[PDB]
Amino acid sequence: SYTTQQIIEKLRELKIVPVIALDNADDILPLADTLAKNGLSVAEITFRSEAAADAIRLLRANRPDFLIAAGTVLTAEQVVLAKSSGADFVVTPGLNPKIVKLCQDLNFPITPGVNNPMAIEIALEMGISAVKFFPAEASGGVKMIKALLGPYAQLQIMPTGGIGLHNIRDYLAIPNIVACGGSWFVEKKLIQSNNWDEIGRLVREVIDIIKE
Amino acid sequence: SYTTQQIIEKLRELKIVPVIALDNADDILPLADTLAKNGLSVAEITFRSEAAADAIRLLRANRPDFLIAAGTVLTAEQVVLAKSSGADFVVTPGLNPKIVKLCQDLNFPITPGVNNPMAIEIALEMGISAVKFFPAEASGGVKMIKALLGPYAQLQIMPTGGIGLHNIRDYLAIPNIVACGGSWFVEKKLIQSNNWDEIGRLVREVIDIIKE
Amino acid sequence: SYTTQQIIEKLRELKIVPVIALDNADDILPLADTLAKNGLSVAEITFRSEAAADAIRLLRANRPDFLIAAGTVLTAEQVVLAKSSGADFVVTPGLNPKIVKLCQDLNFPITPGVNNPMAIEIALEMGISAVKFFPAEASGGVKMIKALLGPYAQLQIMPTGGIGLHNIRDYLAIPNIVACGGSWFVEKKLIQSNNWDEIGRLVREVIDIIKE
Repeated sequence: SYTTQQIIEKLRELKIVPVIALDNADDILPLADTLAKNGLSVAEITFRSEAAADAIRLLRANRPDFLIAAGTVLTAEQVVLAKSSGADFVVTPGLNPKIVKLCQDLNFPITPGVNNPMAIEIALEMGISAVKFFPAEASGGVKMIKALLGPYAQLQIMPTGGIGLHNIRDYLAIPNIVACGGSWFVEKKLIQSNNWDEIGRLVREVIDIIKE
Repeated sequence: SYTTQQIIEKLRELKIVPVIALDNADDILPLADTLAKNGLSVAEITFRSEAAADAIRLLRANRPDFLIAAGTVLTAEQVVLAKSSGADFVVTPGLNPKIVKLCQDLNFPITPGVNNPMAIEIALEMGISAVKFFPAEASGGVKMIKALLGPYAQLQIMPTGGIGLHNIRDYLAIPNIVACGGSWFVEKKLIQSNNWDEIGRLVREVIDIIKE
Repeated sequence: SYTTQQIIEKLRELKIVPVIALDNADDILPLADTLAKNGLSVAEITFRSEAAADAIRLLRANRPDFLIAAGTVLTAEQVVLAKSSGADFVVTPGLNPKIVKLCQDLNFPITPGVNNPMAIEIALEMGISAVKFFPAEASGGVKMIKALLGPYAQLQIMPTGGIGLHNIRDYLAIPNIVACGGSWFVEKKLIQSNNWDEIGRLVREVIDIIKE
């Protein structure tokens, strides 16, 4: 049971987080074996798919050490089920204060999404310094981030949205940016076709470009 | 009186809503005749004009089945006056929780405006799933809307701001987009000169473009 | 002591506000000197720098008629210290309702930052009509401002963020724009190397481009 800051530091070593949507929860086992084999033992499983909770539970049992996030959490029921399924922390696209307060009252780490100054100031008012920046590219990309970093100099940021091979290095060049999220290397059609080699290829490719 | 969901379904058949600002309230009659004749029996009368409430009243008396929205509603006094004037629903540029609650406590349909994830979360927390997206082009346009529809896949959106003949079809191609608001076919200068023929043509032009 | 409205009219005459980040408090005297000789008796001292309070106090004593703003104020302690040090008003990058209400409760003028309709409507609900627009360029610049001035036509705006010589005239051509904030003419390097002449040249350069 990692604290929020230990999770943040573990993400800082990883730098890229796969955002996984599944139609079939059993696909999480060969998928996670492929991610771990290629050096990424972390996954944000989206509640946009109904199979999310069962996948978190199966993965926790098979790989007790895997870093697991429940993503796109919008309701109190999802928080509760994310915690009992075994997730390590929660990720949300926006900041709904009842949802943030609930994770805090359950000692359940949460990285909420912000994209402007009002949202950042609500987060800082609730004791939160590590946030998701979403949607990254449509909200102004690297230019908006650098601008928000003038007055909010100690924010720890985790961007998601419109991030690919062509711009991941631009985001990772910024010291306050902890890690980026994306799904091009774990695309839904590749998971559905069980093409584990293509997935492992794309994983190695993003890992290489980052360490360039 | 129509419920909120019935109004959303009517707007979905119309697809384009005229946003009207006028100096002389009496012009709403020839203007609505011109809209009705050419296939568009709907109007959003903005409270940016002082002639707004008299125009809504006059129109409700002359054409009892016309769909009428009161736009730019920022105060409780305007909410109350829009209701007694006879408007079917309220439209707002942003989301003030006190104005939304009053409309819901008065059984008066309201489509408030948002442009980022924080504002969408508050709308969903207050039981609202049909929102105005404003200002649409300056907030990032179609690309910002598609990015928002990843996590909030059930929102029903009505874009306003920067919409014209050249981009109305790019917005209407997205399924969750109900209808768009626009003022170029009801330009103030044409209303000031009572140029009802040019208004009729512009309305027919957008209607045909959309059907294409 | 000036009221909030009196400060706004005072900024409407200056048109440009130096945003200063000092490492050494004593540098404020030679800086205030250069600025005051070249036509701008006004500064926004950031609490981003540890010696901000001493700088304001020193500057107030030496030139009691200078217009001083405490900027980047995020906590109640900062509000209380900015007032006892002698600042005329507070500038914030976003809008934290607890901070604004405390300034109003101490009769201390504040211009809070906004960049989207929801933040504007919270301001208006709090009786505020003069706001900082930040970060200006990254939020859509001149195009965002003009789209927001449609429904919020009485707003009084002060943009900051990406404002340079190449675009200050585009913002000042909008009547609701009171004055812009910038730091290129009082840049870090120039202060530390005590380049009072290079700074004085840039101040005249921007005042001239504005009045052209």
